[PDB]
Amino acid sequence: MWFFNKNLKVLAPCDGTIITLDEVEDEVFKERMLGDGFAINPKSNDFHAPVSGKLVTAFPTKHAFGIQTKSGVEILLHIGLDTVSLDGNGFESFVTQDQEVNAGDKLVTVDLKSVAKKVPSIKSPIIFTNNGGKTLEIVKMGEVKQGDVVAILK
Repeated sequence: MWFFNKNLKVLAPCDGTIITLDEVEDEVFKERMLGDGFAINPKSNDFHAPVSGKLVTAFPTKHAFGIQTKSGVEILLHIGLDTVSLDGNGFESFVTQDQEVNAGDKLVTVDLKSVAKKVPSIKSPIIFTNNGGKTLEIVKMGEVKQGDVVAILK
């Protein structure tokens, strides 16, 4: 239900642990330069959409996915760290830019084992590049399953 307010539920795109941005080894992320949110220690390979919206941001390199909900708030899923460097290697995407997706849809499949050696970190950031409703009332931390609620942007 919705009563004088609508919130945004964010799911986990893979299996693993939700950790904080401060636990991310990258100035841009850990410092929240572009926005806030959290991260994930991918246990699984499949990364799924955290919400429903338009893949407004995608790339040939397949390492980062931008989804814009009907509300305009944009959330960015960014697999690991430095992954742009890989020129799309180990990534098998299933989406294209401008595509509309449903939360829990698969975005891509990452060769985590491979990628994990090539880059500084596979810890994957989830940031809201644009909100307004800029409050994460709750971020569920700890061990999660893909498709679990993990945060509320209320």
